[PDB]
Amino acid sequence: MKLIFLSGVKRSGKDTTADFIMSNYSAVKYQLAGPIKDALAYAWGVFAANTDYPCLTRKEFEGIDYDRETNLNLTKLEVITIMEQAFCYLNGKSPIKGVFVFDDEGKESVNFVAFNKITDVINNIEDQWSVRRLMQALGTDLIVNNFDRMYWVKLFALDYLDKFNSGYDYYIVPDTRQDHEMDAARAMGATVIHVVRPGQKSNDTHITEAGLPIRDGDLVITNDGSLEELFSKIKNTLKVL
Amino acid sequence: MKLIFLSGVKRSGKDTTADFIMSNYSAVKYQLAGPIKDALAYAWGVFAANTDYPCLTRKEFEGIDYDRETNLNLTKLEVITIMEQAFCYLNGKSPIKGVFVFDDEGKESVNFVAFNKITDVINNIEDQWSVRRLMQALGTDLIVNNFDRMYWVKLFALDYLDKFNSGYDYYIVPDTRQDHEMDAARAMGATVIHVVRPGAGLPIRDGDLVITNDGSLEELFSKIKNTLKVL
Ligand SMILES: Nc1nc2c(ncn2[C@H]2C[C@H](O)[C@@H](COP(=O)(O)O)O2)c(=O)[nH]1
Ligand SMILES: Nc1nc2c(ncn2[C@H]2C[C@H](O)[C@@H](COP(=O)(O)O)O2)c(=O)[nH]1
Ligand SMILES: Nc1ncnc2c1ncn2[C@@H]1O[C@H](COP(=O)(O)O)[C@@H](O)[C@H]1O
Ligand SMILES: [Mg+2]
Ligand SMILES: [Mg+2]
Repeated sequence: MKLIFLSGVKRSGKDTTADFIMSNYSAVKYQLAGPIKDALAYAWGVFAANTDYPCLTRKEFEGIDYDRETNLNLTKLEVITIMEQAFCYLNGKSPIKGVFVFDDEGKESVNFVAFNKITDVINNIEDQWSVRRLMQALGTDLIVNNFDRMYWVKLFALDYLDKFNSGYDYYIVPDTRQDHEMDAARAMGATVIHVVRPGQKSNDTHITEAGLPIRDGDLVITNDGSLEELFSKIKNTLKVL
Repeated sequence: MKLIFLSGVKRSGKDTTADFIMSNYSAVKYQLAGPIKDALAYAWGVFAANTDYPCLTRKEFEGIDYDRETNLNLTKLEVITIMEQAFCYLNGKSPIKGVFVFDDEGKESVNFVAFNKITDVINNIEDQWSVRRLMQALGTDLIVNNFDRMYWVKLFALDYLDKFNSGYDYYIVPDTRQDHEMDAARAMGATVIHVVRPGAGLPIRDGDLVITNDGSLEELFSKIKNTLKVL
């Protein structure tokens, strides 16, 4: 099995490569942001539970025919509430450094110190709450920035370890957005492929919306033409490996 | 941080190699069996409390001025409760596939299938229960063979990633004893270094480094220094 980490800003063609590979080769995919979406979909269902709030499922968090920028009109309090349930869920996948979960009959809650950082981080955010802003808050503003910088790479490793000895030719991680995550991928022998559109950028100011450095060893597919030309560049990059 | 997995049989000089590196370089060390002894020591205190049993600290589980070959005279029934407690300890580190721990008023317990699975496994162990056997029972008869082949490597993966930005030059895992675990180690980018004596061990695959311990300690030291130079 070969471990491939793709890198590319929004609309660079990185997403097309990902899809080209998944359908023309024996490949298994792992999204670093997978568990983030899972944790939110579970937290939502718990929040919106017996409310009149829109029912948002995993498919909506996946953005499948749902716009994730759609303002959800949430208050910082609701959001804190959601973030706390998301944590309870995740703590169950893999322990988050400094978080404990307590139970009061189906009512899970995080320890005060962790509840306090969530509170503090959220109160400082003045953006509007979209499915997209909640993903960035959970993943980056909270977890990476304040609890465990390597948490999403860690859940990745647990998946990889269950899968490396299977019959797939490739194992693809398409959504890495932080440099330190690329660093771990590289330490682990991953082949990093950057899909680049000559002089281009993604409209998001999040650091999860910016472009990662090409370090040596990194391969690069320059998407400066037709789609057929992208497909050839991809077939030829992979044949190299 | 260079990830190194050491391989070698008893007396090959593999342990001497782990020591010399720990002593001479910026390195951190991780034992795949660490958690096994931590959970047994945890599950022990809990059990040997109730009873009129000896006191086994984490320092004896380590074999620190204690013989782990020693028979503790345990019933298959006490071994099973011990094991169920160790599973409760472990599950808090990383979920063991198909295990759920429920609190029973200051009594965590494992779901019934996991519980029964432990019962059947412990029930066919016709050996006498020493510390050394509790470790294999826990580590291999139970977890590796019946719950998750890769569970001890998973725990390593979590600690390794944690120490990732720590400024250590090497991360050494010296106690792998199973080949499937070395495969996992190679899938994570580890360099495998075997320490062999001239004239039944883990296989030497292509890409693995081999240090032949054929001379003096100091010749062994020199081979190590030059091997680390090349990674
Ligand atoms: N890969 C990754 N995504 C993150 C991280 N922290 C937060 N995210 C969020 C921000 C993105 O807009 C979102 C990606 O969702 P998606 O578009 O479905 O792949 O995940 C992180 O550490 N890594
Ligand atoms: N590396 C490794 N060690 C294991 C595994 N299962 C059990 N062990 C234990 C049994 C040995 O007695 C022990 C070594 O402990 P020690 O003597 O404290 O260094 O490793 C396993 O899957 N991998
Ligand atoms: N190449 C060597 N030359 C001389 N003594 C050695 C050599 N390698 C190992 N030793 C001895 O072998 C012992 C056992 O090896 P080990 O437990 O595998 O580390 C050590 O404690 C050393 O004193
Ligand atoms: Mg909950
Ligand atoms: Mg317990």
